Amino acid sequence: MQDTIFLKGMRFYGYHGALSAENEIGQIFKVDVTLKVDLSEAGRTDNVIDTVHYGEVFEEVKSIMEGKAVNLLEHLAERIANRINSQYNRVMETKVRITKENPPIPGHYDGVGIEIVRENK
Amino acid sequence: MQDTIFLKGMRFYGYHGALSAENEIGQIFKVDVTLKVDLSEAGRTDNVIDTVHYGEVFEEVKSIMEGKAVNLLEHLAERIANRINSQYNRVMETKVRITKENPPIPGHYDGVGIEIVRENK
Amino acid sequence: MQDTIFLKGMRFYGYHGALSAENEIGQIFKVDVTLKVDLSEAGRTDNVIDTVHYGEVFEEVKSIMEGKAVNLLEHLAERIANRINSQYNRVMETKVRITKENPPIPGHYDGVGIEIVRENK
Amino acid sequence: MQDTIFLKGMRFYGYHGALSAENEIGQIFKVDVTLKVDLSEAGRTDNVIDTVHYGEVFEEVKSIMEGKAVNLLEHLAERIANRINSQYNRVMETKVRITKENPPIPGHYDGVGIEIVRENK
Amino acid sequence: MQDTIFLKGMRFYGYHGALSAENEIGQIFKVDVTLKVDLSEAGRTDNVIDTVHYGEVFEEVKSIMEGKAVNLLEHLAERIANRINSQYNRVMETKVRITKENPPIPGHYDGVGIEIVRENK
Amino acid sequence: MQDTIFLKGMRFYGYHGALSAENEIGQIFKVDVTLKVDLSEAGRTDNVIDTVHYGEVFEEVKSIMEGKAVNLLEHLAERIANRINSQYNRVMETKVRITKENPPIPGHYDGVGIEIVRENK
Amino acid sequence: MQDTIFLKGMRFYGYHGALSAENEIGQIFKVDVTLKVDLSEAGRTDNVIDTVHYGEVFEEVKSIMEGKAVNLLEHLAERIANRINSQYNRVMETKVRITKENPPIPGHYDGVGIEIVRENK
Amino acid sequence: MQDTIFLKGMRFYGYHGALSAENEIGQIFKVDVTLKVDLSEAGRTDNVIDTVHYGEVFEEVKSIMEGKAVNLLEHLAERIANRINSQYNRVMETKVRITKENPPIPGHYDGVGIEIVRENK
Ligand SMILES: Nc1nc(O)c2nn(-c3cccc(C(=O)NCc4ccccc4Sc4ccccc4CO)c3)nc2n1
Ligand SMILES: Nc1nc(O)c2nn(-c3cccc(C(=O)NCc4ccccc4Sc4ccccc4CO)c3)nc2n1
Ligand SMILES: Nc1nc(O)c2nn(-c3cccc(C(=O)NCc4ccccc4Sc4ccccc4CO)c3)nc2n1
Ligand SMILES: Nc1nc(O)c2nn(-c3cccc(C(=O)NCc4ccccc4Sc4ccccc4CO)c3)nc2n1
Ligand SMILES: Nc1nc(O)c2nn(-c3cccc(C(=O)NCc4ccccc4Sc4ccccc4CO)c3)nc2n1
Ligand SMILES: Nc1nc(O)c2nn(-c3cccc(C(=O)NCc4ccccc4Sc4ccccc4CO)c3)nc2n1
Ligand SMILES: Nc1nc(O)c2nn(-c3cccc(C(=O)NCc4ccccc4Sc4ccccc4CO)c3)nc2n1
Ligand SMILES: Nc1nc(O)c2nn(-c3cccc(C(=O)NCc4ccccc4Sc4ccccc4CO)c3)nc2n1
Repeated sequence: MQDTIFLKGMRFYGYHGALSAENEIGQIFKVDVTLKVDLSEAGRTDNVIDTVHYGEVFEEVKSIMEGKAVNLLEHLAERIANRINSQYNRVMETKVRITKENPPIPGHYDGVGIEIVRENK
Repeated sequence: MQDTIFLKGMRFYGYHGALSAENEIGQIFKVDVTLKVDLSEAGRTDNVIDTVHYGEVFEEVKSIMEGKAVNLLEHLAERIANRINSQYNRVMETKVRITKENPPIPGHYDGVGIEIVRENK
Repeated sequence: MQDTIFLKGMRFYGYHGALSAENEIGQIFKVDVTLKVDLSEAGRTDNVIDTVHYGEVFEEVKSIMEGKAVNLLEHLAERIANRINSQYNRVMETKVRITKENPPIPGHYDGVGIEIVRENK
Repeated sequence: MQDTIFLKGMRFYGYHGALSAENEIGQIFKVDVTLKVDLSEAGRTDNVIDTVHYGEVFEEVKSIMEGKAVNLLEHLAERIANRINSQYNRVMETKVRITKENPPIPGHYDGVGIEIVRENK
Repeated sequence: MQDTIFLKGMRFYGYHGALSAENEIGQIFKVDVTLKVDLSEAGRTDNVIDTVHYGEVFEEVKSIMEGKAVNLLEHLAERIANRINSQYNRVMETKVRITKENPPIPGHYDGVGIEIVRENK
Repeated sequence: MQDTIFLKGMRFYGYHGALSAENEIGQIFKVDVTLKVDLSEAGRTDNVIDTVHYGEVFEEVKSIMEGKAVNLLEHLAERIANRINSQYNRVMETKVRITKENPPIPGHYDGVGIEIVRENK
Repeated sequence: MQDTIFLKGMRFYGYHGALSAENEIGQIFKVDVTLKVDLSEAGRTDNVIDTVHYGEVFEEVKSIMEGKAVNLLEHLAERIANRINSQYNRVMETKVRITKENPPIPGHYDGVGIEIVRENK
Repeated sequence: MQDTIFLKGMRFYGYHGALSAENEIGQIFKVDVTLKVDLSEAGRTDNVIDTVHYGEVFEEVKSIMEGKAVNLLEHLAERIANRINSQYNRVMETKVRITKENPPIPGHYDGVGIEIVRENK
C-alpha cells in the first residue's frame, strides 16, 4: 500500500531551540508531513468522510509548532506524529520532517533538521 | 523492472474541492504521473509504437482535471490512474500525485495533496 | 537622494477582494514596501534612533493586511502608504506594491497586482 | 505619477513565429503587462469601478496570445497595447513585454523577446 | 551497496523526436545519469584511477545527445546506458533519465520524459 | 522611445580571465543584451524585415563569447556592443551585461560582473 | 555614463543588529554592490589595470561584513561605500544594498534591508 | 528504523580536484549528510544529550571540506563518513553526498558528484 496524503513546506515562526538566544529571537521552522493512508475508498466514493482532512492536519501541526517552545526538533516531531496517529485511525503511519533553514550555525547551507517515521498503533 | 515514463508538474485550473467557494473560484492543481513501463523494446527499436505516448497521457489527465468538478483529489487521481491503466496494457502500474499549492488553508506552506499507486490489472 | 529602506516579499493570508467567494476563502497577498529615507545620519552614528525601524514598519503593514477585508488592493496600499507616511517624518516617500499571486483568474501567470508611490506631506 | 497596475508572467501556448515549424509545433509565450494608471481615487473609494480590472486585462491579453498566429512578437505586443489603450481611458500608457523562453535558437539562455511602451492617445 | 556517481541536469540542444517539426526546430533535452559504483577503494586511495571519471561520462552522454536525431527518448537512454556499461566494468548498473521540458504538448507542465535502469552484464 | 529587444541569461562556457588557471579551466559566462530599437513599424507590419533578428544577435554574442580568450569582461562586452551596433543601424543603443557566477573568488555570492551601455553612432 | 561593475548576492555570516540576541546568535547578511565606473578604456585595452578589480572589492566588503558587529545595516553600508570610494578614484559612485533575509521579525517575508548611494568625492 | 538527522546544501569553497588548475583556483563544493539515528528517546525526553548535535556534525564536515586539498570527492566523503561514524555511536549509518556544481567540464549541467553510504561498525 503506497498511497499517501501530504503537506509540504509548512512554515511557522517559532521559538524552539536548545539555545537561550534562539528561544528569545525565534526563527522559521519548515515542516513536511506524509501520511500513509489507504485512499481507494475515497477514490471510489468521492466522499470527504472516507479520507483524512489535510486542513485538520495542518491545524494540528500548527498548534504544536506555534505553541510552547521546546529544545528539540525531535520532540516537536514526536508530538506531531503522536498527535496525528492518535486522532486518525486511518493513518497507518506518520512521517514528520522538520527543517531549520537558519539555525545558529556559522556557515552556508540550505538547512539542517530531522525526520522521523512513526507507525500508528 | 525500474523503467518509468513520467509527466511532471502538469498544471490545470480546475474547480474541484469540498467547499462551495472553491467550486466557484477554482484554483491551480499540480499533477505528477509516473508510469511503470518496460522500455527496452522501444530502446531497441526506436519505434514510437513500442512505448506509451506521453502526449496521449497528458490529454487524458487534462480531460479529467479540466472536466467536471469533484470533491476530492483522491477521486480525481483514482479516475486518472484508472483511465491510464485501462487504455494502456503496457503500463504495469500508475502513480498519480495531485497537489493543491493554494487551498483554502490559512497558512504558509508549499502545498498539500495526495499520491496514489494503482497496479494495472 | 537615492537611499531607501525596504521590506520585500511580505506574505499575509487575507480576505480582500471584490468577489464574495474571495472574502470567504481568502488567499496569500504579497507586499513590497520601499521607503525613501536619508540614511547618512544613521550611517554616521550607528544609532538606531536616526533611522526608521523595519520591524515597526512590518507591524504596520501586517495590521492592515491581516485586518478587515476590503475590495481593492488599491485601497490596501493607500492605507499602508498613508499609515507609514503619517507615523514617520523621515520617510520622504512610500512605495507599496501588492501582488495577488493566485487571484480568481482562470489562467497561468506569476501574479497580478498594483503599485503606488505616495510622497510624505 | 508612478502608480501602476501589473500582470506578471502570464503564460500562453501559441503558434506565433516567422518559422513554419514554429507555427506547426507552437511554444509557450510569457507576457508582462504594466499599466500606468492613477490609483488614488480607488485608493480613497475602494470602489472597483474607479480602477482598471486586472481580470479583464488578462482576458484581452489571452484573446490575442491564444488567437491567430502572427510572425512577430512586435506585432503581438502592438495589438495588446493598442487593445488595452483603446478600451481603458484611465490607462495613461501600456508597457508590454513578451518573452520566448524556448525559441528555435541552438543555445543555452533564459529567454529572448521584446518590450514596447505605448502611451494612450 | 548504495554508492553512486551522478551527473545532474545535463542540458543539450538536440533534434530528437517522432515529429518532423521537432527534428527541424530542435529543443533542449535534460539528462540525469546515476551510476552504481563501489567507491570505497577510491575513498581509501584517493587515486583517480580507482573510480569512474565524471568528465568522461559527460562526454559519452554528450556525443549521443548531440549526435544523430532519433525518434525516442527511450532509444537515446538505451544507447547511453549501453555506452556507459560497455566502457566501465566498475559500473554495476546505469540509470538514465531524460526530460523534454518543452515538447510539442499544448499545455502547462514542468516536463515529460522517461527513466531507465540497466544493470551492467 | 522605450522599446527594446532583449536576450536574457545567455550562457557560454569560455576561457576568459586575467588568471592563467582561469584560461586553462574555463567557466560559464552569463550574458544579457538589451537593444534600444523602435519597434512600431514591425508592430504595424508584422514583417520580420522591419526589426532586428534575436537569433542573429545571439549568434554574434556567441561568436565572441566562445571565441578567443581575453582578460576582461569589459573587453568582451565592448566587442559585443560594437559588433551589434556596427551591423544593425536600427539599434540606437546596446546594453551588455556579463556575469561570472563562479569566478576565482573565495566566497559565497551569486555573481560578479560588469554592464556597459554604448550608443550606436 | 551608464557603465557599472557589480557584485551580487554576497553572503556573510555576521553578528550585527541592535538586539543583544542577534549579536549572540548572528545571521546571514546579503550584500549587493554596484559601482559606477567608466569601462571604455578597459573595453579598448583589455588591460586589467584600467578597471576596478571585482576581487579586491569583495575583499573590502568581506572585511567589513565579517568584522566587528555594529547595530545598523545603515552603518555597515556607509562603511563599505566609504571604503570603496576612498580606495578607487575610478569609482564615480557606490551603491550598497544590504538585506537581512532572516531578521528577528515574526513573520513571513523574503527580506528586509536598506540601500544607499554615495558619490565619490 | 527510518529516523534520520540531516544537513542539506552545506557549501564550502575548497581546492580539491585531480587537476592542478582546480587546486589553484578552487570552487564551491556542495555537501548533503544524512545520518541514520534512532530519535525516539530524544523525542520522549527533549534532552539534547539523547541525540546527535547538527552543529557538531557541520563542524566536522567543514574541517574536512575546508582543509587539505585532495584529488577525489570519494576520498573527501570517505573521510567525512568515517569521522562522523567514529565520534557518534548513535549514528547507525552515514550517507554523504558531495556535488561539484561547477567542475572543469565544458558544458551545461546542474552538477556532478558522488554519494556514499557507510554503516557505523
Ligand atoms: N540534534 C539537535 N536537535 C536540536 O533541536 C538542536 N538545537 N541545537 C543547538 C543547541 C545549541 C547550539 C546550537 C548551535 O547551532 N550552535 C552552533 C555551533 C554548535 C557547536 C559548535 C560550534 C557552533 S557555531 C560556532 C563555532 C565556533 C565559533 C563560533 C560559532 C558561532 O556561534 C544548536 N542543536 C541541536 N541538535
Ligand atoms: N483529504 C482531503 N481531500 C480533499 O480533496 C479536500 N478538500 N478539503 C476541504 C474541504 C473543506 C474545507 C477545506 C479547508 O482547507 N478548510 C481549511 C480549514 C479546515 C479545517 C479547519 C480549519 C480551516 S482554516 C481556518 C481555521 C480557523 C479559522 C479560519 C480558517 C480559514 O477559513 C478543505 N479537504 C480536503 N481533504
Ligand atoms: N483593479 C482591481 N483591483 C482589485 O483589487 C480586484 N479584485 N477583482 C476581482 C473582482 C471580481 C472578479 C475577479 C476575477 O478575477 N474575476 C476573473 C474574471 C474577471 C472578468 C472576466 C472573466 C474572469 S475569469 C473567467 C472568465 C470566463 C469564464 C470563467 C472564468 C473563471 O471564473 C477579480 N478585480 C480587481 N481589479
Ligand atoms: N525580432 C524578431 N522577432 C520575432 O518575432 C522572430 N521570430 N524569429 C525567427 C524566425 C526564423 C528563425 C528563427 C530562429 O531562431 N532561428 C534561429 C537561428 C537564426 C539565425 C541564424 C541561426 C539560427 S540557429 C542555427 C544556426 C546555425 C546552425 C543551426 C541552427 C539551428 O537551427 C527565429 N525571429 C524573430 N526576430
Ligand atoms: N513515449 C514517447 N517517447 C518519445 O520520445 C516521443 N515523441 N513524441 C511525440 C511524437 C509526435 C507528437 C508528439 C506530441 O507531443 N504531440 C502532442 C499531442 C499528441 C497527441 C495528441 C494531441 C497532442 S497536442 C494537441 C492536441 C489537440 C489539438 C492541438 C494539439 C497541439 O498540436 C510527441 N511522443 C513520444 N512518446
Ligand atoms: N574588473 C575586472 N574584470 C575582469 O575581467 C577580471 N578577472 N579578474 C581576476 C584576475 C586575477 C585574479 C582574480 C580573482 O578573483 N582573484 C580573487 C582574489 C583577488 C584579489 C585578492 C584576493 C582573491 S581570493 C583570495 C584571497 C586571499 C587568500 C586566498 C584567495 C583565493 O585565491 C580575478 N579580475 C577582474 N577584474
Ligand atoms: N532601520 C533599522 N536598521 C537595523 O539595522 C535594525 N536592527 N533592528 C532591530 C532591533 C531590535 C529589534 C528588531 C526586531 O526585528 N524586532 C522585531 C519586532 C520589532 C518591533 C516590534 C515588534 C517586533 S516582533 C514581535 C512583536 C510582537 C510580539 C512578538 C514579536 C517577536 O519578538 C530589529 N532594527 C533595525 N532597524
Ligand atoms: N570520479 C571522479 N572524481 C573526482 O573527484 C574527479 N576530479 N576529476 C577531474 C580530473 C581531471 C580533469 C577533470 C575534468 O572535468 N576534465 C573535464 C574533461 C575530462 C575528460 C575529457 C574531456 C574534458 S573537458 C574538454 C574535452 C575536450 C576539449 C576541451 C575540454 C575542456 O577542458 C576532472 N575527475 C574526477 N572523477
